[PDB]
Amino acid sequence: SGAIYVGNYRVVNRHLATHNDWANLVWEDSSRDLLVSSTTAQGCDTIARCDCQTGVYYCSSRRKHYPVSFSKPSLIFVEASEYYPARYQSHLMLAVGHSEPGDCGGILRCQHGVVGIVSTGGNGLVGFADVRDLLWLDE
Ligand SMILES: NC(=O)[C@H]1CCCN(C(=O)[C@H]2CCc3snnc32)C1
Ligand SMILES: [Zn+2]
Repeated sequence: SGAIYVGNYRVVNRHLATHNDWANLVWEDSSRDLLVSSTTAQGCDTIARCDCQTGVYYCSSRRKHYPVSFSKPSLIFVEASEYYPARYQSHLMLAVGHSEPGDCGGILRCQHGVVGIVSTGGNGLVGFADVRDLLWLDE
């Protein structure tokens, strides 16, 4: 589990969104595994607006932040699970790292701010849904 809290927005994995998220919906995209809802309180996270391919992510199944190198946001094939049919997820970045079911929502960050959230795992790989192109999160 986990979210990004920027401005009056809450960014979560679409597959983990709650009823309150759906009832206060701003934007959602199943192909990216992202959903954004509105919040009453202002958040403290800032979004990175950069070209980094190195950063650090939080892994809840290890209680640890790991440094990683990650690929550029791309259209990647993700294996069928109980949340999605085998398919192509867009704006996804891959790294080598531990990610097990329960780790989605952990933040990936660089020196500029939040880059994205854990969206996939398995095989010693971790996939991150990028948010750096969502410029409207800053307004
Ligand atoms: N964004 C997605 O399509 C994810 C939906 C939630 C489930 N996804 C995963 O990657 C899960 C299922 C297989 C394993 S092993 N460690 N994590 C996972 C895929
Ligand atoms: Zn950066």
